[PDB]
Amino acid sequence: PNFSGNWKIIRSENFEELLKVLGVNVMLRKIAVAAASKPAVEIKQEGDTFYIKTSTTVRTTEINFKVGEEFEEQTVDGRPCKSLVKWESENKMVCEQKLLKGEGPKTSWTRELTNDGELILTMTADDVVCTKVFVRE
Ligand SMILES: CC1=C(/C=C/C(C)=C/C=C/C(C)=C/C=O)C(C)(C)CCC1
Ligand code: NA
Ligand code: NA
Ligand code: NA
Repeated sequence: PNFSGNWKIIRSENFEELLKVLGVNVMLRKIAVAAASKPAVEIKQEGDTFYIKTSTTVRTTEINFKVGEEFEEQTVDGRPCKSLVKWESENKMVCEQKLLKGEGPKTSWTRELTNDGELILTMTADDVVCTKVFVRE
């Protein structure tokens, strides 16, 4: 597959519930959920090397990783973590995350290119799964 491109959101589910289980107060959540409903995503992939930029009106993240190599990033709520991405299947990556400090919900994410040309991002905290679906811009 090639994830490379600019991606636009077409569906979001369960992002408020995800932030809820992470313990974000309703007021800050409200700012976040609205902004996260319109994220713009740029991916540059060369083989196992990835750059992913996710931009919203309230927060932008930029990560560089290589599939199979540990790296440091932040959880969806900004907590520093170490992460490892692997290919779960041909067009699907899964990232497992461990907090650098302290105790917290177990978090992960997955990104998959689907047969129809879309991209599915999932983000999980404990049991709660957020799904966001994108199409190329
Ligand atoms: C403003 C703000 C937040 C916003 C988070 C957002 C907007 C996350 C968007 C995530 C997306 C689009 C992920 C795609 O991979 C936090 C950190 C929850 C709480 C602190 C204040
Ligand atoms: Na990430
Ligand atoms: Na994020
Ligand atoms: Na999944």
